[PDB]
Amino acid sequence: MATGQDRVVALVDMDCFFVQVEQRQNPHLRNKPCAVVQYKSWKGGGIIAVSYEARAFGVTRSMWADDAKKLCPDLLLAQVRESRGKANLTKYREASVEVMEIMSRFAVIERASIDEAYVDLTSAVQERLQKLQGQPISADLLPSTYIEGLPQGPTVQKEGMRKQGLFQWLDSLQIDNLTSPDLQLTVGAVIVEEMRAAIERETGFQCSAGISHNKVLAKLACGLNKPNRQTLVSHGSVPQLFSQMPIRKIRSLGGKLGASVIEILGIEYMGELTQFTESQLQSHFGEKNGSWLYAMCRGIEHDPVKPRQLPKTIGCSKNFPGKTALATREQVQWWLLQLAQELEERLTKDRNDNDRVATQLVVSIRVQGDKRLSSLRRCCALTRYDAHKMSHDAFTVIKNCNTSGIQTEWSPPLTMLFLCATKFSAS
DNA sequence: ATGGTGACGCT
DNA sequence: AGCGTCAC
Ligand SMILES: Nc1ccn([C@H]2C[C@H](O)[C@@H](COP(=O)(O)NP(=O)(O)OP(=O)(O)O)O2)c(=O)n1
Ligand SMILES: [Mg+2]
Ligand SMILES: [Mg+2]
Repeated sequence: MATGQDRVVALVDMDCFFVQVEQRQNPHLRNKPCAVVQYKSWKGGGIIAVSYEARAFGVTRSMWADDAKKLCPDLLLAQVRESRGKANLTKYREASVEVMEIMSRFAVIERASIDEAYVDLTSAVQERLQKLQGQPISADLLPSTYIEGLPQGPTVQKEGMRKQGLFQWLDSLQIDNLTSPDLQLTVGAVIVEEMRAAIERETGFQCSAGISHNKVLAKLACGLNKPNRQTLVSHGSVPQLFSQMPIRKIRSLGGKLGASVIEILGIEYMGELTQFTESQLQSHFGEKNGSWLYAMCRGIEHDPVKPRQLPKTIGCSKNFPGKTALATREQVQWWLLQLAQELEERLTKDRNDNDRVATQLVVSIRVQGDKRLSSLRRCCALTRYDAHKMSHDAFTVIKNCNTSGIQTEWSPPLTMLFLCATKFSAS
């Protein structure tokens, strides 16, 4: 029976990423409790990234900076750039490109977010194992690697524990067998050490990584020993790891589906799923989800690392909460123009860098009283990278929504505007 | 009043 | 197409 051990997959995730971008730029922020904040005026601004020094004080994301300062009076802050009246993330996108380009030298990557990429190292491992004629794997090749589940069986400090586990792992390895999945993961980890060394050397940024046989285990592994460490999760480690792993920790189960798995089956931990037949899981959660859960709780997943380094959409949005909701046509048109101007600049850059053009413009709004992320979503043709045309067109496709008799007024007021370019073609 | 991103499934 | 879920 298939054991889901055919691939070597890593997930690299940058440590407190936006903070590291700002600390590289401003040495005064290095090795300090510090956070990145967006929009100073309302409660000191919203925190969106937090250094590990600040995390020790209890500072978190989705905290107002005024409140964070109560937990950490010496907290240092770096502000997100604002342009055309809104937060602008260009600096972090550019830093992301630095890291993605380095990772791409080692293998084809799947960009999973601004600061994460999956890597399929199956081929690189095969070639490295051949150049490694015999040759045991030294612990010195794995200086920041944790082996999840080890040490076990018959030191009081972290690094001591890490080494004992690594020693047990390496001592047990079957280096004479090049088809051994554990051996393949170990070689994968050596390559990821090299990848992470290159990222830090060439950018100054530290990161963590997971190495396993699929994306979900690699992602889970990555978080086990953050920051600045990497973790190998073998197929064998899965039963003990999952036996006390809350279901919500597994990627895609952190929301309503995960909550329904818990409620419907009356379980708490990922490993408890093994008790159910594939048909039983499909009966509760659908064919796709059921099959996925049945395999995943056994450490098996087939979701491929997709060869994609570039985002498939480029979007610009702004919210206008509470009393600031947009109530005039002048207002709506001004802000659509602001969004369209940012989008134009990003699109033009994208076309020069990446030899493609977007062909569809998606416009989304939220009206006051409405409670969803988006109220109304409409698309139209994107034929010209011109901000005035795009903003004019967006207005055209959303002017239907103005239920107001007076058309110089806007009702109900708008609490969100969103412009997104999609459907890219080669150019 | 976290805000501003982005991928992908469903019908 | 437009809506919803899930994630950083
Ligand atoms: N809700 C969120 C989550 C992340 N981000 C941004 C800021 C983060 O630095 C960056 C990466 O997100 P992240 O990986 O979830 N956390 P971060 O890299 O800051 O810390 P780690 O826990 O990964 O060390 O995306 C955001 O702007 N809004
Ligand atoms: Mg990160
Ligand atoms: Mg991340």
